[PDB]
This record gives sequence, C-alpha cells and structure tokens, in this order.
Amino acid sequence: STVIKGGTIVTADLTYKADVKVEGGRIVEIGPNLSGAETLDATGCYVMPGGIDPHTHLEMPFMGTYSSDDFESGTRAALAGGTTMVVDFALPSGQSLLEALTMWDNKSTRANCDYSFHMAITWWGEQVFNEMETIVKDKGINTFKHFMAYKGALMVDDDEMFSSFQRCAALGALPLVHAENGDVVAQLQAKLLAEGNSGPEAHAYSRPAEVEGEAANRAIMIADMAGCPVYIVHTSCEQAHEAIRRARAKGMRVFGEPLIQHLTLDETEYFDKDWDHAARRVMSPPFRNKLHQDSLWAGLASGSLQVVATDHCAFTTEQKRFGVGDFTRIPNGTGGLEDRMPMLWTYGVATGRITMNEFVAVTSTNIAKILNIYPKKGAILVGADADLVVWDPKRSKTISAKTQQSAIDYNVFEGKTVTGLPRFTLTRGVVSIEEGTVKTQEGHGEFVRRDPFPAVSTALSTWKEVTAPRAVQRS
Amino acid sequence: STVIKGGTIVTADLTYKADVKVEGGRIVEIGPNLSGAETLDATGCYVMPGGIDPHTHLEMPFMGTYSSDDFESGTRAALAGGTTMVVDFALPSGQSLLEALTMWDNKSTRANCDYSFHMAITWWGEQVFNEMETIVKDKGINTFKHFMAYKGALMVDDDEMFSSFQRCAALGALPLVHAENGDVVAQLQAKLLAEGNSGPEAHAYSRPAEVEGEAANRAIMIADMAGCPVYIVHTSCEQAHEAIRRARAKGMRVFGEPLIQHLTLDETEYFDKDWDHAARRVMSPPFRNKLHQDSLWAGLASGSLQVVATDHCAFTTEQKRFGVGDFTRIPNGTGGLEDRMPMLWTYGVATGRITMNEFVAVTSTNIAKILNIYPKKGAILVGADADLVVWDPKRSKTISAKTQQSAIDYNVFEGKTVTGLPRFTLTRGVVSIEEGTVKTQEGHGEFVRRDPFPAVSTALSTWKEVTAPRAVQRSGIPASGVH
Amino acid sequence: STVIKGGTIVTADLTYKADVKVEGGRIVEIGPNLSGAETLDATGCYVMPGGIDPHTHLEMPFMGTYSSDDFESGTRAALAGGTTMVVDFALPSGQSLLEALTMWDNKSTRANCDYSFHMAITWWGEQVFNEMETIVKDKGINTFKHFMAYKGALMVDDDEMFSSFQRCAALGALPLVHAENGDVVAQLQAKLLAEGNSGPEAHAYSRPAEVEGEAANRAIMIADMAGCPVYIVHTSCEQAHEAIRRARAKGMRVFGEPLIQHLTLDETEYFDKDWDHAARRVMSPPFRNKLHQDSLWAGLASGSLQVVATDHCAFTTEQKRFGVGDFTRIPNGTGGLEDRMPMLWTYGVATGRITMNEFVAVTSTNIAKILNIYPKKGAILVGADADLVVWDPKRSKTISAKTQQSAIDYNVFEGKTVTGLPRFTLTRGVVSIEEGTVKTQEGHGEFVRRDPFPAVSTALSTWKEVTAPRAVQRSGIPASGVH
Amino acid sequence: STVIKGGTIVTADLTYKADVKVEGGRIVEIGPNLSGAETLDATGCYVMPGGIDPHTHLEMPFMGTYSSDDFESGTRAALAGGTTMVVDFALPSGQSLLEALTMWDNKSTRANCDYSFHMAITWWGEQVFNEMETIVKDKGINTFKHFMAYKGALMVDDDEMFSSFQRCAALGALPLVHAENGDVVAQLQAKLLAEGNSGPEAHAYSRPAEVEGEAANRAIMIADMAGCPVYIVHTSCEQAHEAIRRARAKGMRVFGEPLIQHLTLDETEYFDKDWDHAARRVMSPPFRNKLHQDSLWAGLASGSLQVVATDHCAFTTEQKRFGVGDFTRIPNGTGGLEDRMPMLWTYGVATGRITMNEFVAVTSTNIAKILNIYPKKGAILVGADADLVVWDPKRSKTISAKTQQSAIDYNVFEGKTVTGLPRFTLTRGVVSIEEGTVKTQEGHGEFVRRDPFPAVSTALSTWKEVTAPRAVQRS
Ligand SMILES: [Zn+2]
Ligand SMILES: [Zn+2]
Ligand SMILES: [Zn+2]
Ligand SMILES: [Zn+2]
Ligand SMILES: [Zn+2]
Ligand SMILES: [Zn+2]
Ligand SMILES: [Zn+2]
Ligand SMILES: [Zn+2]
Repeated sequence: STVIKGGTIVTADLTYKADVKVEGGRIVEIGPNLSGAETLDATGCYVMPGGIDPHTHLEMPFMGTYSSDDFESGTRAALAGGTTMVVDFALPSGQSLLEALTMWDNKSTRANCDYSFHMAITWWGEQVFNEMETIVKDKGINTFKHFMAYKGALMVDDDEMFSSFQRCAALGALPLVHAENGDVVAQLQAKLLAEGNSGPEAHAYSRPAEVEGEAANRAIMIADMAGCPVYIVHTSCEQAHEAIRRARAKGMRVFGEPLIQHLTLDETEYFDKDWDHAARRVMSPPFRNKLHQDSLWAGLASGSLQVVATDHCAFTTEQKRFGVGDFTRIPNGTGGLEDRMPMLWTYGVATGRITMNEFVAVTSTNIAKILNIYPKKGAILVGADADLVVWDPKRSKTISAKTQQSAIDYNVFEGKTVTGLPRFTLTRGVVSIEEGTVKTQEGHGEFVRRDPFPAVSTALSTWKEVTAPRAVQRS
Repeated sequence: STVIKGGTIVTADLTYKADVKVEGGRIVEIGPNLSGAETLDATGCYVMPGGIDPHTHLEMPFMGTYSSDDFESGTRAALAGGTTMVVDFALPSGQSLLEALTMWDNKSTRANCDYSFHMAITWWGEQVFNEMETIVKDKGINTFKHFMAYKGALMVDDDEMFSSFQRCAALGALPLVHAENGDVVAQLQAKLLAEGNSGPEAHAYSRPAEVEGEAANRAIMIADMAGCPVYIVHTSCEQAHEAIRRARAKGMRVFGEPLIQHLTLDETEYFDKDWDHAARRVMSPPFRNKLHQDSLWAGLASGSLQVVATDHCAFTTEQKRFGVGDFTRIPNGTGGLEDRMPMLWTYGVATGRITMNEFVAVTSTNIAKILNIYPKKGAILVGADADLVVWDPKRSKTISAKTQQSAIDYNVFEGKTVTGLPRFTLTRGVVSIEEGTVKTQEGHGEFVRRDPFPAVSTALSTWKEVTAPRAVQRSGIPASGVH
Repeated sequence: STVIKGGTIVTADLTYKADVKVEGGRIVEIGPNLSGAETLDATGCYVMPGGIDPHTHLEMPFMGTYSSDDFESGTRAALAGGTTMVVDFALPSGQSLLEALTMWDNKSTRANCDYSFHMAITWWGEQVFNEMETIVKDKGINTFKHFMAYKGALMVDDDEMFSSFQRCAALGALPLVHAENGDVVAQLQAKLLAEGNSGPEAHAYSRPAEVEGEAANRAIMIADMAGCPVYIVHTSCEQAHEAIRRARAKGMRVFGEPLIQHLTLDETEYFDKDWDHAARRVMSPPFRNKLHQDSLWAGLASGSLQVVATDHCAFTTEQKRFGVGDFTRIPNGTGGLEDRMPMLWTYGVATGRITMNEFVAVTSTNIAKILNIYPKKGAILVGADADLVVWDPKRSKTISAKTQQSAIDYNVFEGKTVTGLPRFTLTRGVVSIEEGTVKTQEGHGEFVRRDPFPAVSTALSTWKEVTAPRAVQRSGIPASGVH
Repeated sequence: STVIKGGTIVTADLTYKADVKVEGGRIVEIGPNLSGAETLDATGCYVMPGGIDPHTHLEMPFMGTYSSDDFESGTRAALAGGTTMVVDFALPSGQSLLEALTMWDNKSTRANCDYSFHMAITWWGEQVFNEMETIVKDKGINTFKHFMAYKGALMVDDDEMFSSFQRCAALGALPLVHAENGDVVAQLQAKLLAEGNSGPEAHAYSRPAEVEGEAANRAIMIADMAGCPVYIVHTSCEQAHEAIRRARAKGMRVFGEPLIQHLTLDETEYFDKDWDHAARRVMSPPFRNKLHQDSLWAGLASGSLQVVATDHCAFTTEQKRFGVGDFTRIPNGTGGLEDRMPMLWTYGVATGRITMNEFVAVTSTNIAKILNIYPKKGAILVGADADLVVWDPKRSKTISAKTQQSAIDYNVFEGKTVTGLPRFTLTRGVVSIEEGTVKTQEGHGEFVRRDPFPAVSTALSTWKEVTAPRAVQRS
C-alpha cells in the first residue's frame, strides 16, 4: 500500500493530524502511525481531497473553431494544480443529445484523471424532451446546461427554458445556466461595431454587469416555478450575486459558481495598450470592475456561492487574433485549470478570507455533493476514491506561461506569485505529480456516472406539494 | 369669473389658505378676499388640483369583448371622485400606430373631462419604428406601452422591447410596461386547466407575485441599457417594488404606479364561495396577499412609488361569466375611477399614512410632471387649467354599486366607508359635480397634447454620454486570418 | 459492545445505510453486518448524532424566583426528545466569574447527559478582564454571554461590550449576545404600565421586533471592530435575521440561533382571553407575528441561521402569576427541550423545508463546530462519543403537558402533533430512553471541556492583520503648540 | 424695483423662462417682459432660490479652541457661493439652552445674510426637558441636535436620546443626529495612539464607516419608537445610507444630509506625504473610500437623501498643527460654504447626475420644507423673500485658497475646476455679489424664526395613534 505520512488532513468537515493509507485506488485506512511499503512525505503539508473543477471546455467546438487544450492537456494541467476531476460540457448542434454524448466519449480517450459531462440543451423540442430521460437514467448524467446568451447559436428562450426546467424537475436533474440577457448583448454588440468601437475592450462594453444580474434573476424565477434547484455558472458580479442571495433568503435552492479569474483578475486588463494582452483575456462573462471581487469572496465565506471553477477554454494568441477589427470574432475563453487551487489558496486561505475547510468545500466537496457523487469524490473518508492532493503551504512560484502545462502560449495569471502548491497529486491512488515532476498516465481517467434526485431536489419537490394552491370548493 | 372662496389650498408643493379665481378655463388669480360674478363655497374644504388617472381602458377591445365603461361613463365616474383627467391606452392590431390613434380619437368624442393617450407597441418592425417618430413629434403622445404578458395577444419579447426602448430614448419618450413573465404565465395557465383547477382563484395561482418581480427587474435592465427612464404600471407586490427600489438606489430613473385596488383590497376576494364574487375581481396582476399592501403604501410615503392609478377596465358580471369553467376566459380587469381619490384620502390621509401634499403628488402632480404636462395639469398656479376639486373632508358615504357612476353592475369597493368627498369638481372651470349632483357635459373634454424630453430624460442622456465607454487607442494591431 | 442494527445513518455530511458499533462510550466501528453482545433494532429508523441544545437556563435565579426545570429534569426532558447535550449559562452576581462557575458545577451534579457552560459577563472591570483568561485557558469554557437588555439586572453597555469582545478576540473565545435595546425596552415598559396597559400582551408591546433588529446590528458592528465572530442567540424576527444576512454578505463571521418556539409559535398566544394562557408564553424576545417564521426557516435552509435551540427557562403557571397586574413581573421564559427535535422534524423535515442532513446540521453538528467540540460531539464517526438518537419516522404523539418530562404544569406546544420520535436515545452509549420508557441515570452526565481558537477565529484574526490600516511615513512633521 | 431679466427660472417644482421683480426684499412679480428701474442681466443664466446650508459651525468653541470663520466671514463665503442662508448649531456646555441661545444671538451681529440656529442637546435632565418647550414655543427654534460620539464632551446615550426624542415628538420638533458610535470610537482612538499609529490618517482609521452605519440605524430605531421623524446629519457612507433607505422602505420618516466633501473628495487625501495636506482634511465623519460617493449621489437622484450641506467648520493650518503627534488633537472640520453650490452644479448638474430641479431641491427647497420655513425661504414664488442666485452656467474658475472668501489659508477643494458660478447673489433683494465683486453688508442678516409641527410630524403622530397596540379585554 501507499501511505501519505506525517500530514494534517483537511476536509470540508474537519481538520486533524493523521496518515492516509491508499490501496486499489481507494482510501483504506486513516489514523496515526500508519506504515506502508511506499511512503509519501506529507510532513509540514495539508492532505485534502483532489480539486473538482466542474466547468471545462476541452477540445470544444466554439465560435467557428476548437479550443487549444484537449482532454489530455486539460487533465494534465488540472493535476499539476491539485485538481483530480473535471466536468466538461457536451455540446450538441438540432443534433441529438445522444450523438453529442458519443462524440464527447470519443474526445475523452486520453484523460489523465477522471471526468464527467454536463449535457447542453442548445435547442428545444420533443426529441430533446425524450432524450433527457435517457441521459439521466441510462447515461449517468444528471445536469443540463442552458444558455441565455449566444443568440442564433446556443441560446434558448423563457418558454423553452421553463419546459426544460420542468423536465429536469421530473427527472431529478439539475439545470445549469449561463446567465446573460442574449437579446440585449446581441444588440449592444451590433451597436458598438456600427460605432467603430470594435477593439477587445468593447467585448466588456457589450455585456455590462446588469445584463448578467438580470438573466440570473430570471433563471432563478423559472426554476422556482418549475420546482427544481438551479446552478448559476460563472457568477462574476455583485448583480448576479445579489439575485442569488435574495433567492436564497427566500429559501430558494440556488447555487452559484465564481470563477478564479473573477475572484482575482479585473477589467483593467482590457485597457492595456498591447492588443494581444487585452484580447487574450476576452471571455464571457468578461473580467469585471475590481470592486465586484469583494462580493464574490464574501459569498464563498458565507455560503451564498459554493463552488470555485475556471470555465477552462484555452485559445492560442493566433486564435485570439481571429478577432482583430471585430471583438465578436475573438474566441471567448481563458484557461485556469492549473492555477485555480494555487490562486485560491494564496489569495483566499493564506489571507484568512476563507478557512482551510471552506477551501476544500469550494474546491471539491460542495460540487461533489451538488452533482450527487459524494463521498466517492470530494472526500477523505475510508472507501472514497484516493483522489488526493498533498499541499505544501511553503512551495512557491511565480505563475508563468514558460512553465505551465497548458498547450497555449500565454497565461492570464502571468506574474502572480503563489505560495502553496501540490507536493503530490494522486488520481485514484496513481501519483501523477511530484513537485515539478509531471508523470501523468494518458487514458487513466474514467467517466464518473452520476445518479439523479439528491436530497435537496427530493425535499424541494415535497415542499412544493405541501404548498400547492388548491381549488375553492363551490356549489 | 368664478371664485372658489374660503378654502385651504393644498398642492404637492404647499398648503395655505387662499381663494382661487377662475376665468376662461384657467386659474387667473390666487389670494385672499377675491370676488367674482359666481362664487363656490369652499369653507371647511381643501382645494386641490383635479386628480389625473393615467391608467384607463375605456371601451377597450379585450378578451373576446369590450370593457363596459366608455369615454363618457369613465370620465363621468372620474369627475364624481375628484379626477379631472384620464390617460387611456390606444391599442393597435400588425395595424398602424396611426390607424389606432384615429380609432381612439373617434372613441373619445363624448369625454366629460380632458384626456390623453399612451400608444401601445404590440408588435415590432420598420413601420412601427418610423411611426413612433410621427406619434411623438406630430401627434402629442410621449409614452409607449409594452406588454410582457398576454402571450399570443399583446405580448412583445426582449428583443422587440430593447429596440423600442432605444427608439424611446432617441425620441425623448417614456416606455410604460405591464411587467409579468408572459411565457411562464401561459404555461402555468395551461397546467392549471389540465389539472382541473379552472376557477377564478386559479387566475391568481397562474401568475404569482414572483413572475411580476422578475419582469419588472427585466424591463428596468432593458431601459438602463437603452438610456431612457421606464414606468412600471400597476406595481402590485413587494417583489416588483423591491426591483424598483434596488434600481433607484443605483440612481436609475424608474417610476412605479400602485393601483388603489392593490393598496386596499386583497386575494381573499378570490376565495369567496360565490363564483361571481370571486370572478368580478379577476384582473392582471391579480389582487395579492394583503401582506404586500404595506410595502406599496411605504413606497408612496418615501417616493419609490409616485403615482396612484386604477387600470379602469370594467366588465359586467355577465361578461365575467364568459369564463365559467375556464378562468383564462374571464375578461381581466376591475374599475376604480370614481373611488381612487376617496379611498386614498380615507385610508391614506385620514390615517396619517401620507400627508395632504403627498396625496396631491400621487393623485395628480407627479404623473403631470412624468408626462411633461405640468403646470398646465396637476397644479394650482396662475395660468394652470382650472381642473380642480373642492374636497369636503366631512362629506361621507358607503361605496356601493347602487349609487356609482360606472356603467357596470358591481363595485370592487362595495361596502367601504369613505369620509372626504368632492363638494365641487371643475374641469377647465366647468362645475361638473356639485355635492352628488352630476352635471357633466358630453364632449367638453379635449385631447391634451404632450411634448417629449422632460428634464429627467435629458439629464439621463447626458449622464450616459459622460460615462460612455471609450475605445483604447493602440498601434501595430496584429495580423489576423485563419492559419 | 452494543450494535445499532439495520438503520440508515444520517449526519450533516451524508446519508447511508450502516450499523454502528459502540464500546466504552464511543463509536468504534461503522459498517454493514456488524455484531455485538447487545443489539438495538434500528430497522426503518434514522440513526443521527444526539441533539445539542446550547441554550438552557436550568435552575436559574431570575426575576425574583428560579426556573423550575433543573439539571436533572432538563437533561431528562432533553434525552426524551433526542437531545444528548445541553449548554447552560453560568450567571454571576460584581461576583467573580470563578465563584459563578463553582456554583454552576454544584448545580449540575445530577445531570442525565453531558453538559457544558457559557460564562455571562454581567458587569465589567479589571477582575472580569483577568478572570476571562482563567475561564478560557483553565476552565474549558470558550464562550461569553452578554445581555443588551434586562436593564438594572444583567445588562452591559457598548463600552463594556466592546472591551469584552476585544478580550474574547485575544483569548480565541466567542461572544454570545441577547440582542434587544435595553434602554428603549425599560422606557416602553414604564410607559405601558403608566397607561394601564399591564397585561401579558403588553410584554410583547414593550419590545417590538425593531428593538431586536437594532441591537443585533449593533453587536455585529462591535464584534467586527473587535475582530471576533459573534453569535446572536434567539434570533426571532426578520429585522434580526436581515442584520445577520447583511453582515454575512459583507463576509462577517456572524452566527444566528432561531428558537423552535419562534419557528412554530406566534404572538396570537398573547391575545388569548385566558390570562394564564397568555402569561405562560411570556419570554424575551416574545413570540412574534407569524409572518416572521418564514424568514427564520429560510435562514436554516440557506445557512444564514445555523443553530436551532430552545432557551429552556421553565416556570409554573403559579410562578407566571407573580406578574398578575404587572407584566414586568411575569418571569420571562418558556420550555422546549423535549420538543425541539420532534417539532423540527415534523414541521421541517417531513414538509421538505430542510433535508435530513440539514436537520442534523442545525440540531447538533453546527453548534458542535461553533463551540469547537466536533467531532467529539455532533458526529457519527469512529472515535466520536456515542451520543446518538435512533429516530423512528413513524412513531407519533400529540404533545401534551399530561405526558411531558418537564417539571412544569403546561407545555407551549400543547396539542401539536408530531410524527417522528426517538426509539432509543443514547448518551455516551448508555440507553436512557427506549420508546417512551424513561431510564435516565442521574449524575451520568459530565462537563464537556472546550478549547479556544476554532478555525473561523484564527482565519478572521489573519484577515484583520492583512487588512490592518498602516501609518504613512512622513518627514519634516511641522511645529505644533498653541500660538 | 429691481428686475432680474431674460433668465430661466429653476425651482424644485418647475423650470420656465420669466423675469423676476423684487421690491421691499420680496418677490413681487414673475412673468415675461417685466420692467424695473434697476435691471440685473440674467440672459443665458438660471435664476434659482438662494442656497440654504443648514450645517455650519461659525465661531464655534470646539476641541479646546474656536473655528476661524465667524458669522461675518462664513455668511460672506456663503453668498459668494450662491448660498443666502445658514443654520448654525447653538452649543451649550450643564449650561442652560437659553444661555447658549443668548451667546449665539451675540455671535451673529455681523451676519451678511439671514441665519437660524439648531439647539444642541449636549446633556440630559429636568432643566433640558423644561427648556426645550421654551426654545420651541418662544424662541423660534424647532430642531435639536444630538451627538452619539464625542464621548466625555457632547455625547448622549440611548436612554437620554429616547427621552429627548419623545420630548421632540410632543413639541413638534425634529431631532438631528451626529451618528457615530462614540464608545467604539473612543476605544479605537486610544488603541491606535497606544500602538503609535498617531498621524492624521489614523483619525480615519479610528472611526471606520461601519461605526457611522450602526449609529444611524440605532438613531432611526429610537425616533421610530418615539414617533418623531429624524434627520441624519453628514451621511458619508453606504452603510449610513443603507440604514436610511431600509427605514424609508418601511415608511419611516428619516432624512439624510450628504456633505459636498463626501460627494466629491475621498480618504486618499489622508495618505498624502505632506503632513499639513492630510491634517487639513481631518473632520468627522472623515473623508471615505471613493467607492462610497456613488451611493450618496444615487440618494440625491432618488430622494432617499434630501439635503446637501457643508458642516462648515474652518481651522487655520496653525490650528490643525495642534494635533502634531496625536490625531485626536487635530481640530475636526473643513470649510465648504462658498464651494458647495459650485461643486454640486459642475459635478452633479453638468454631468446629468441630477436635474436642475433636483439641484434646487437639495440645495434650498428640501431643507426649507424640513425646517418648516417654506415658502418664505427656498422658493421662487410671489411673496417669498428675494433670496436669489443668478447662476451663469458658463462662468468658470479653478477653486483656490488664493481667491476664496474664507479667512483660513487653504481650501480642501484647491485645484478643482468649476463651470457655473453666481453672476449675482441677492439676500432679501440686496445684491451682495456681482461676479467677482463682493459687496456684502455686515449686519444685514436677520434671525429666521421657525414654527413646530410641519405636516410630516402631524401625519406621523396620527399614524402612530391608528396603530397603537391595545390591551386585551379579559374577565
Ligand atoms: Zn458560459
Ligand atoms: Zn463555460
Ligand atoms: Zn396591465
Ligand atoms: Zn392596464
Ligand atoms: Zn436571552
Ligand atoms: Zn436565554
Ligand atoms: Zn457632526
Ligand atoms: Zn457638524
């Protein structure tokens, strides 16, 4: 067996000094003074569940093109950053959900760590309604992604979204929402181009924070009417956060996911004099005024935002240059898989903004519970997968594209110092990273099947029935 | 001339004892000890600007039939309750805005008091875009109404609304919005019918307060992006009020209009064992849980809601009964023209919930300023129209359909006691009501023309320009193309 | 050993079917198909950590008399309702904190389950400052209670509270607060008595919800300035909840504790025509308008309120009658120990308002973590104390004073039906309740020692240091003096 | 007579082109095409009610010393800035309110424009309770100022404040409150000095925004329980604003007064390397983080803050230097009388943040209505005092201590450009300023008497009676 020895265990539940013994890809024992044939030195370190990043777009077809990190490079980057599972979005074209799922299975051959998919609902009709049942009950996928923006490509309207959320409620599945008002965005994009305001910074101008706050509020109302929880992906601003807080104060089951980029980077990047510098940071929602960061961090501390992710969608500088002269043609996305946990630890844990237990909650455990795969993932418990990071709080670096795992040529965290990095990362007990030594195993990662109807969905359905309005009896 | 003698003047601006002299339809002199050829005794009374109710649907085609108060009976009802101007909604239809305007001119020939129109944008296209300019610049109408619900009948979507609001901004016009999410409401109606939940109470169940709060918050965002103020008609619940408060706290120019029905009546009317009683109150937004009333009153007192109206859209019981077995066929709407000012005075002024100056502000002056027609309307000032109510704070009645001016057979304020009623109501100096004697003059009312660009619109356009995001000047922009 | 067999384990962390093996007062093994010398049948049952109720006043000197549930009857009542630990408030007095502690040790010798204390800071000075260190470091108590009301009896002011909270921050201890404005309450009590408004309902009138919201918001500001978390006991209204939500939205470490009474009972009890019935419910904060309940439930579901408690402070009817003619002399307090978990399960879990995991979190695990005693308490984990309830979701009763464990003559939950009750309650592995058979062991309970500096306190101190405002380095600082 | 000719009248009520005729210190006629023996050219100008600044401390004894602008220099500065009335705080020592009022009458001999007083309640007891009746009914003063801070000097506690607010309710008077928690401030001051953090910037550190937000909320609750409106002086931060907004959303009668300094200046002044620069800006509440300004401006636009003032309390650099080595010894206060309307116009009206009508509302009319002296003051109506400013929207300057009316040697608005300045200022028809020509008349200003029970106070008392809880009738 392998024993991670001499460290302090940190989970979302508690912190305690103990050794961890791993065999057959599982945690088999946790206690003091354990001995195994192989020992990993965790003295001076924190031993935590491997990160789960539920928001990736590896080898994604988007905006005329394909992201430049694929399943192999994305999962390798994830492991180098202490992350041991990714959840990627399966993205249909009036194409079948089932056809899209087959294509995503094909893309994921070469995965270095385990992985699952969300299924995107990119249009609406009888076929989609029928196939959702198959995806949930037969394919081990209990989340459906909806886009309120990307008019003419991926967007659904209120009527379609309501139908889809009702279906998710019936199936015990969870709708995820990209919340921006697509009609307002499409018009503002056209207005800015018409005015000649066509540079990378005009991407930010085309979709101000109010557009995201409105769309989040609207998705929350539709999910409340449908009787399902709802998850707001990449919550970037106070307006979206306020909508979630206000819904949760009414007892609504609404989850929120700030990206590491939105916690630690800001819109002044778009004002840089160097065109490439500004275009490289174009993503949706855009980096925001720095004033919004404090709201997102408070949400992580108080439990109104539960999950930190990256929306990892990486494009080379050459790809970003597709948008010279027209910001709507710059492929949207920045990468972050490898930098998520290191940034969150240095700027969140070392500063006291979040405890170490909260750091585990928002980097693995909460999402594992939300996707109904805890304690297989997101746990340090006997019987859990041995997806583990041994975190050395003193191991430091300056983040640089010169030393990253990502296949692209820049890094939006370039020049940020982090102190606290993986000493080891294990994926089902396979030591894949030892300090700067990368020893990942292509094809090791396996698809993680998920069941519908977590406790939160079952309770909400019961409460809706208790409170359902009744006909008045008359003569 | 005619002198209104011995009263206390109350406006939104101040309260003072003075006589008011009226000549040629206008206030010509205000001061002590005035005399004229005719005298109206205002001793013990408050002399206020005539009410302006900007939310009426007189002889309106709707839900298979027409509302049963027309311009004559609605303006007569208004005058009897101290209201001297109505603003009605011209409704097209893919029919020209100009053809709808002509139709509404034709409808309004027997009006007893003055009147104007809002133009509804019930569909979107190049013709509508163009005709909006003519409506604003040539036809004296500076407001455009948008319905976010009534799917398949009057509803517009986000894309249409955003186009329309940007055109409002360009023209210096003000968008009005019926804020409920029409797509959710249509699906909830169909679901309730399929379950057999088909009675009048299911109307309320089909459109809960959350769907109004969402739509109000959405219309506000779209107006903020277009750079125009926006006006949320019939704000009925705390969720819609919260959206307005949150937007105004950000400095957004958002107006809200609680109906007198939503201040003083509640959803328990729908739970009555009598089908007719419940159906008579069916309107959209529906009467709400009584808990919401305090929020709306607090908005009047604090300035986050500025206008009290009635959405006067009256149907007889037999018209309501079109919806026996199917609440989606009950014509939606209630009447309140004659009862607005009496209810607000008894339940708001006499209770101390609002001052007399606030009462004037939310029953005439604020809407006059919002519609850019102050001080011609909503004022007691020299040069203002002599639209006046002489209000006797001791004159009392129990409201009843047996005595009402409205042409329909019931009154949603049945049995409410009011103390404080018109002694005289004057429309451009014509005494049309004298203590319960109705002496209205058909066709006396005239269309009130309105100009665009009130101060609020001009200031908001300047602030948008000051804060407009600018391009960054760069050199050596890289090569592009697909390699 | 003893094996709890065939049940479903439910903790705040997860839900799973397994047996639980207990040895020497501790959980020694969790897994399938365990066997031991003794078996408890948990088939069809949920096996959860025993409740922890951190808010009791057992044999407490108060308002001219003493509460009538003592350590024995209160811990017996707790065990009967699935609760296996109480935390009581040691109350000095200018009497030493150490003398009060000895007094409370003496009071607790017959406890049936384990117990700990909070220390109340009822006055301020050098001796208190010093003794706080000894309480934290030597006596195993890491919480200090402060009363913002009970003027002339227990109340401290802003200056005392700020000194005390800074000392809490230094010692890694957590301040608890009874948040009502005592100065306003004292003047309103005197005013109501002077007007002849002297009945039990006037207790509620003397301390309306606004006075709780204000005091909660104030204690939060003082804790934020001292750099320690703060815990708001018996959060009863939306105004106190709003203050907590607003503070947590800023990232402040603020905890809130709704009582089961305030989740499920309301001020209409005070309007009962029977004087005894109304007086029995007199407590501070009083039962509130029922509208406030939804806010508190929503706090449990969303995490802005983390702990359900009872503030168990029981008086007989004849003790309540000390206040006939003068509600300020009705001893304040109600009991709920035995009814907390049964009420919360029927009205929260069975209705879907909270999940079973949330139910565990707000009845044991959150407070265990807040008091820094998890996982010894509030856990089902190997090595944890065997404080367990085996809960039969089908076992039902109507709550009644005729069958209760509490020593007093009535029950504020009289007539409430509950479905879901303990089959077994174990305290450190001792089966003390078996289906309505009470078999408690006096003196079995022991004091639970607690350490300072939970993770939340340490992280908050670090954040305060990272953000501490720094002097600006200047040269040639000017001449001063009076010229 | 004198006719202000060719201008556009702007009041809080409306905007219209008309001439204004003045005779006997009053407006006697308003209309087109007026003629008088004397004409003031208002072509291209806006004709508005003279500003009323209800927050001044002229010749004030405070913190061991006396402010360096007295009634003559303060009222001269006010007129140069378009302001035609000041309301100063009469400040007793267990000294009688009536003795304090006599002293303030004596200080105000040399006033160039009209003036009134608020009476400060600086301690509590039977004498104070008795004298409040005399002040209201016999002395023409309907406001009482309370301090929640200045522990050991001016501070009252909750019990005293509640007693005083009940008395104000009975007398139809309005309590004003300096809202900071004095106990927390006094301790933080001592803690910072003990640490050696004793420079001017530590004044700001000693009283963070949360301390003001708490105190404002607490004053609002006490006034609600007492059944009187309440006015929160110098609302400087979002926390205080939020407390007012939340109270007003419940229907409470709460007024708020942002200073021009808090709308347009910020705490980075305290970080300046020059000791004098930083100390000169020390006042209470301190200049705040610039992020708070947007909240205050929104309040002016939406009606949740009603009155703009200056808290004019001017000290020479020599006086500010009293506090070298101990920030608690720096006299608190900055001046602003002359710069209030010019700053508010350039940064508020010219930017579109407020309309011209709102500018009149928050610079004269609202406070005139709040103090129950409208339309004598704050109006352009026939019969109103001819307190008028003819405002030239094109007349511009850079604000400088070299050209100011204030007797001190610096100006916290130094270097700010303003475009829009008085062409004329009239005080009861006396032209006291013509462009840069100052021609003020010492002793012209007269005390303005005010009556109790404005409409808002009467209505609130009625509503409290309607809602008063009743005894239950029992057998
Ligand atoms: Zn997205
Ligand atoms: Zn994405
Ligand atoms: Zn409508
Ligand atoms: Zn309508
Ligand atoms: Zn208490
Ligand atoms: Zn207690
Ligand atoms: Zn002050
Ligand atoms: Zn002051």
